[PDB]
Amino acid sequence: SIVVKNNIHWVGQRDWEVRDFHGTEYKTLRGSSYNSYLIREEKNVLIDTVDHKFSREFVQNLRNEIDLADIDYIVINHAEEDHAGALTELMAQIPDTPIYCTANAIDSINGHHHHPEWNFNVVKTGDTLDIGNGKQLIFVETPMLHWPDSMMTYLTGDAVLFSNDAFGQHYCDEHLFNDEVDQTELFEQCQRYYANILTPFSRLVTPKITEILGFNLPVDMIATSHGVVWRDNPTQIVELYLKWAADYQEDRITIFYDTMYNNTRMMADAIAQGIAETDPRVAVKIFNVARSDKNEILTNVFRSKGVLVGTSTMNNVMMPKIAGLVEEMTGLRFRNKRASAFGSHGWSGGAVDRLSTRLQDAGFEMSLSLKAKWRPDQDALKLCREHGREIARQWALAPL
Amino acid sequence: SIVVKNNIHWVGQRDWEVRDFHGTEYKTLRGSSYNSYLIREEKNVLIDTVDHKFSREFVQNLRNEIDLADIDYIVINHAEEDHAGALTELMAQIPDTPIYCTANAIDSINGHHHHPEWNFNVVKTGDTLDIGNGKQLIFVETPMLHWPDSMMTYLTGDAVLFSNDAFGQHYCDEHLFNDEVDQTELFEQCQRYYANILTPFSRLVTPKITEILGFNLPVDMIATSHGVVWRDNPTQIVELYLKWAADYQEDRITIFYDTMYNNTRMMADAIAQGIAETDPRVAVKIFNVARSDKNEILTNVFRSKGVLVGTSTMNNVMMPKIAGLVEEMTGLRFRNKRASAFGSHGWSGGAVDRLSTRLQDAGFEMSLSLKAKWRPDQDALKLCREHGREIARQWALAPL
Amino acid sequence: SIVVKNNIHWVGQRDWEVRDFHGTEYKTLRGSSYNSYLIREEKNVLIDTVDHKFSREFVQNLRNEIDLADIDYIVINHAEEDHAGALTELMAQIPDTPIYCTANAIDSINGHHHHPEWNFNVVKTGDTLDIGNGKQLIFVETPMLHWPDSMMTYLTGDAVLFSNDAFGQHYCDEHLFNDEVDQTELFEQCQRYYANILTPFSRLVTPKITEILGFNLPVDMIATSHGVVWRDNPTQIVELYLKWAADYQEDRITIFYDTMYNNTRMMADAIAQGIAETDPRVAVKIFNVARSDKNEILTNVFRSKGVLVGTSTMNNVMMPKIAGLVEEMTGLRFRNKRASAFGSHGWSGGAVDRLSTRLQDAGFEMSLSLKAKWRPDQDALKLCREHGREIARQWALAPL
Amino acid sequence: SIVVKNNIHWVGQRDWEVRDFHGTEYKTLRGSSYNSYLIREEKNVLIDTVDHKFSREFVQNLRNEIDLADIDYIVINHAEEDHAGALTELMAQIPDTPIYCTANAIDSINGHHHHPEWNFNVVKTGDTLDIGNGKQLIFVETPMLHWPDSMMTYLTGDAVLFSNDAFGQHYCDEHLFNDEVDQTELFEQCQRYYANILTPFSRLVTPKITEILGFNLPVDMIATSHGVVWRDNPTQIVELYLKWAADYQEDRITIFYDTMYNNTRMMADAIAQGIAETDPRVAVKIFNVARSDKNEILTNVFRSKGVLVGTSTMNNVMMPKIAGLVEEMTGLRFRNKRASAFGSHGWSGGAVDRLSTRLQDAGFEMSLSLKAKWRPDQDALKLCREHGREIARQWALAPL
Ligand SMILES: Cc1cc2nc3c(=O)[nH]c(=O)nc-3n(C[C@H](O)[C@H](O)[C@H](O)COP(=O)(O)O)c2cc1C
Ligand SMILES: Cc1cc2nc3c(=O)[nH]c(=O)nc-3n(C[C@H](O)[C@H](O)[C@H](O)COP(=O)(O)O)c2cc1C
Ligand SMILES: Cc1cc2nc3c(=O)[nH]c(=O)nc-3n(C[C@H](O)[C@H](O)[C@H](O)COP(=O)(O)O)c2cc1C
Ligand SMILES: Cc1cc2nc3c(=O)[nH]c(=O)nc-3n(C[C@H](O)[C@H](O)[C@H](O)COP(=O)(O)O)c2cc1C
Ligand SMILES: [Fe+3]
Ligand SMILES: [Fe+3]
Ligand SMILES: [Fe+3]
Ligand SMILES: [Fe+3]
Ligand SMILES: [Fe+3]
Ligand SMILES: [Fe+3]
Ligand SMILES: [Fe+3]
Ligand SMILES: [Fe+3]
Repeated sequence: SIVVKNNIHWVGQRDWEVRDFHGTEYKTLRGSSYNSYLIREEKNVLIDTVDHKFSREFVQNLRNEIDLADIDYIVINHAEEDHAGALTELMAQIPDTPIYCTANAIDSINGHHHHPEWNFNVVKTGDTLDIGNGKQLIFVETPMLHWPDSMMTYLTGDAVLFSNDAFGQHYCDEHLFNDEVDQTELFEQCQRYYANILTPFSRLVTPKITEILGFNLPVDMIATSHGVVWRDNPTQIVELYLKWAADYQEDRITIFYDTMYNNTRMMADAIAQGIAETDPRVAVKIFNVARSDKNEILTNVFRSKGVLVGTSTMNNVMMPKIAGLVEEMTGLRFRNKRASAFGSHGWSGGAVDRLSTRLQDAGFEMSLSLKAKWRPDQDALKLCREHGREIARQWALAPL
Repeated sequence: SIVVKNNIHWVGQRDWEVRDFHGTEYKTLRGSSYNSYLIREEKNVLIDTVDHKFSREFVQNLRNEIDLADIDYIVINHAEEDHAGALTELMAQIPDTPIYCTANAIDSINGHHHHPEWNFNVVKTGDTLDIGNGKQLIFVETPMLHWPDSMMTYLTGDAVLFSNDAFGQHYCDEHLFNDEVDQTELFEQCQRYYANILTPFSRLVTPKITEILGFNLPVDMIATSHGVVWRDNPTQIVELYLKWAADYQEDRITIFYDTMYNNTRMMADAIAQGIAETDPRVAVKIFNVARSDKNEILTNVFRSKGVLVGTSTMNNVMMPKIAGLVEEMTGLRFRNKRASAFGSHGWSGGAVDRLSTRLQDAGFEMSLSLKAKWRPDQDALKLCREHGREIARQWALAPL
Repeated sequence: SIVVKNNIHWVGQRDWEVRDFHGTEYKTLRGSSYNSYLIREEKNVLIDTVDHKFSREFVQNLRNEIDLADIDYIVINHAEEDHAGALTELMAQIPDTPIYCTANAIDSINGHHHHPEWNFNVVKTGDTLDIGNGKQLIFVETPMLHWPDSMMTYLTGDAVLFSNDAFGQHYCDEHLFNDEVDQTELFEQCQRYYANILTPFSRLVTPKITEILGFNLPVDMIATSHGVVWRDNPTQIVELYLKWAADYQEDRITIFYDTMYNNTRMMADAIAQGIAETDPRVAVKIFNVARSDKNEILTNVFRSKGVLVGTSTMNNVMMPKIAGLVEEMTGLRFRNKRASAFGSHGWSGGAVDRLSTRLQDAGFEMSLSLKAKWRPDQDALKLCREHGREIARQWALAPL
Repeated sequence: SIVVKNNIHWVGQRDWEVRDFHGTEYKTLRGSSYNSYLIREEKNVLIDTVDHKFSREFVQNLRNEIDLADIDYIVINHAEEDHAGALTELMAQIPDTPIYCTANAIDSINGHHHHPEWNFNVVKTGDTLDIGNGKQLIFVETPMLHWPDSMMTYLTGDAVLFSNDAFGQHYCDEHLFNDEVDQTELFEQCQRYYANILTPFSRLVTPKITEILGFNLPVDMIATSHGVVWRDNPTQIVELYLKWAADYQEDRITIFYDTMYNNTRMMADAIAQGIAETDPRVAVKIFNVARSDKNEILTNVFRSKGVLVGTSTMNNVMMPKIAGLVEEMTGLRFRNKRASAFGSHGWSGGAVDRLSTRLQDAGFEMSLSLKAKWRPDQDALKLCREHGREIARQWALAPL
């Protein structure tokens, strides 16, 4: 275990190997960690657990730290499998140990473990749990951030906010604190996490943070459920979350597509050229969805003021990877972004119009589409390049 | 080169390595071949070329077989990149050599090569091209089988049908003829090809074959553009195409899904059990679309009387791989098949209803959906197992 | 659960999703199953368990079949994680239940579970365990087939041989018996399993089967730990094991390589041509190790009389995937096979000689190597094709 | 095209999609570019070409910039396929155009293209080529940096060094110059390139740079063949090459392994713990070679003072991915690094000793190995953790 602060002990688990989260929809290229915390005052409190894969390691490591019978309270901020996966194994040893959680957590815990006989304690915002030595736990409900059962736990005196998933990131390192790791890699994992997971709940982020700030609770450290502990200027991640929640966008355009004979690819490259020579302010990224990291594409979409999506017509519909990606974007609900569909066709086409409509369904403000037949020649590439010019002028943040 | 029959020489190319066709939407697990043919009578005729990757090998191998200036006619049955990719390199050496093709082929050839100065000869069904020694080529238009430019070329006397893509398969072998290869692997590649490529054009297959049969043309061999040459009972593949085109289905049910915590997986397995114990006649296959070969899933769908598709609710929509697969099935237009959507959810759900509707859009006759919350317990698995029973009884080909 | 025969119940688990075994060194393209059996006579005996992934399901399904306290004996034929993974979870409920296994199994069970306080019973070949109703279990030691702890359990009366890994295969199907599944797929998975796993233990196969046959024990069914139960002509898989163990080879040559600019690939294709035109009897397979299924290559190697391995020179050594594959072949110990190293180089080369030596280390009888500089021209390809001729004539099983 | 400086025009090609170089041994996660340059003074000089994939685009784009007959000289700094792939297509239009290159380049050009009838001009260090307007090209031989044919071309007046592969990186961006792109991403791609490609030629780097500096030639820009053009403080990449060539290492330890039951993984994690609590200065990275990016592991190895490699015993040999990686490291020739082999075994083992020996063959100074049986218990993990302590104390750059 690792000492977080005073009697707060990190009893979590590092995961150097993990590459797949949420099925295969989240790629953790830099591993992850599952942070659990054991507070040892007059009362002994365990906060969250770890992933199911390390259930047996978690209990044994917990035994080495403390006798399991001496654990007074268990706090579950969130009942996902990567935080409550090792709960059943633990409760098999100490079944009478009370669990403090939200009302919705009772539904989610019993939903997976099927053990309603456990001693649950419903907590709501403002409720306190005394642990002795002048210290107490304060619970703060955060529904749909990013689950209905989600909440945070604050420890007075030590001024530590156990925020669970919030302000966390999938980043595995031997060092525990934020000032001990690579800042660039840390920022990348943080933004990647928010973009792919927390984007559709952005409307709830700012009012919830504003509510918490009103409590006037001092914050020395922010101990999340994933990655580093924020101890050096810990509110820096809170400020990033405030920026990212306000329909975040940079002067940036992301282009992604799928192609069978690179005809649409040629269109994509030509569009990008037109943009660059019209608006030097705009940063442009190009991706082949069949050949690229999906989460990286989505992170760029999150950072972009607008996107262009390319697809060829395949059996009168669009290419499935493009279709799948558009479906996911519809769930993420990007805001204040604009889009334009493009692609090549053989005869009757139809996929480009089909794509433009589904992009509109995803919440994008649509501009005119760009269509081309077979392989674009020199004249056709001019029209594609011209299309990029028109997009740049329309989506300009400022004149010229 | 290899002797097909008499003065017919296979001057094509084997591809032991190829794994990706049509971007990444067709997996060739057993490689492929690109069959080109050189007929040497009084006239010298080249029929089709090969993939663009082997353009330089093709011309050189062609030089070793014959002086390029001695090539009298070039026949293009189909102007795709895996058949007309090496055309530009070839025509760069013999630009005055006439090209015989369909009217639509002029649009597709010029669409990729951008060389309209070539000497094109529009051919239609019934047209002949004499090559001497009492032999002639007969052209047969086959629009939308599977491209608008598609046609077949028949050689009299030798009774050889150059069918291009039709009756072909992606199967690489040192032996050229069908009776020289593994029959099981051959059948698998044939059915895989039809299911993933030719399914939406099934309505055009039977009338076109019936039209060709009316010509009363003897068939000794069928020389396709991919895989083996059919010489031993060559009409066996024609009969398979007739069977596969008639909205083909077996007493079979395919179940596929994507899952994040295996909750939907548990539902899938429970459904399958209910089916097996209700209708022993039904063959059941189960796939995880994130962990399986996509084309294999589609081949099973093609063979199935009905399917069940599973997805969890992710950001109020369905999982993208399921969405992508449903989009592709909408293009393939499966017929006389039935479907049922299922999956697990956390709170409000909605993905299952969303999936059922899109399956209906794909042409499936929909049965009732199956929904479950979180991880299915013993009682919940009973309902899933019961759902499989109801599906089996409804989709029964015969009573009991 | 499923009735195997009389009071024998299959209480195992199907795995439709599994694709990776032994890390990533075995690909199960058709899933797998983990077969556990519950015999209910006067005594109740459980034979083996399942993979750790389905541990909670295994125990729960076992409860639905019988009260856990009514389980009299537990038989562990083999203590691997895919057979003894759910042991700890089970023994946590019934710790006093005796375990019957080999002496080496005590080391392997305690090696993973760390529960030496369990009540182990060492069994040896010929030892019996009465279960009532005139029936008894007979244990047969099979060390290094394929583990030191490996054994088989025979049930008298019902004449059922519980062979564990032996005669098994990774094949998932809703039907349990061999006469109920696809015979071609069954054969493929059986041979694939033997080639990649049981090849180095081939010398031990024949004497052990001969020893078992000497017991004159009637065999009605063979219940393995993976895949189908052999009930219809169960000795068919025994004869296959006898054939495969005798340094199995067909008139077949497998060629595999890795390449950076397809120079070595061009050599590979030319070699294959030389073989085919010299010995038409020989079947030839070509693989790119970077683009193919590794286990399929090894299955072909197992079936081949000889192989040719290709590599280019990379930093004065060979390409890593070739190095890795040769290392694995060194462990598999193929017998009575011949080999030839080939490949392209830029200047000083050396990788081909390095490869030839390591192939000799793997047990292959080496023929002359083939070297070429850069991209092989027409003259160079003649030498490559000529090399295939020389190899074909040398490795001929019969003249011409 | 893009203006580099004055009459120097970038006529290269961006590659947003490329992910595989040298077969599959180099992963370009951020794409790449192929830089070609057209100098238009009194004479017109083309410097290098692009990859074969963009050959038709290269020639066409070149036509749009200038009439091909007006091209006076062609300079080939390096005849690899990603620099000379489009040479044949170009020379097919202007065969009489002279080619300036090293003596070894004649062998490498003719080795691939097979056109020795081309007009080659052998150049050596110090040789000049006048292009008018007071400007001239100066050639500098750089054999085995990183090919025998490799050289650089310097343009007087404009003070531009065409370094080809040297100082380049695989990084695709719409902006051409180094001060216009993300500095962190640029540094990562630069170091990644050197570590995986230029490491074994490090002994040649420093003397060659020293030789060039002796020429006292002003360097305003460095135009490479891959990635950005260095115009803003161009000597920053030169200093990095000087640092990286001097047997570069940081206070860092990289641990990588392959595992079948995570037994070796448990050992790896325990070792890392022992190191971290013994020497807090040391940075530790852990990788599973079957689940990680191979090039990233090698970049970490390059940056590390020492490594620990893990493998289990599989058929009396080591796991193939470990074998393959060690083979590649043997070619890369890392210097002044130390190593320790570890891993789990079932009975007789042997793979750990086998690995330790091959690590010694790769040039690592070996410390004692670490062996464990089956799954490491609490006592075994103590020894593993203790091993990390012993390694940390031994490999310390400074006391404590
Ligand atoms: C499998 C397949 C299906 C196709 N279906 C259609 C279609 O339904 N309508 C159409 O106009 N073109 C169709 N085409 C032609 C392509 O749209 C055309 O080749 C396009 O220009 C190539 O796009 P890409 O290279 O950018 O992927 C199809 C092509 C293929 C290979
Ligand atoms: C990223 C993510 C998004 C989710 N979105 C929703 C949602 O929008 N509505 C809902 O009811 N449940 C949602 N859930 C909960 C899952 O649907 C629930 O855990 C389900 O039972 C698990 O399905 P599976 O394990 O079969 O994939 C979400 C879960 C995750 C991980
Ligand atoms: C990264 C790299 C390293 C190389 N190292 C060597 C070498 O050490 N010795 C040599 O003779 N050639 C070397 N070469 C040249 C190749 O061996 C040569 O290009 C070969 O003909 C190509 O083989 P392939 O296309 O079959 O992969 C190297 C090439 C590359 C790209
Ligand atoms: C396919 C296979 C082959 C094995 N071969 C050997 C062997 O030759 N010698 C040995 O001592 N153990 C052998 N073992 C046992 C492993 O070394 C043992 O399970 C080890 O502790 C697991 O290592 P890992 O989980 O780190 O991969 C083998 C295991 C498997 C699955
Ligand atoms: Fe979560
Ligand atoms: Fe989480
Ligand atoms: Fe086609
Ligand atoms: Fe085709
Ligand atoms: Fe086993
Ligand atoms: Fe097994
Ligand atoms: Fe190079
Ligand atoms: Fe290069």
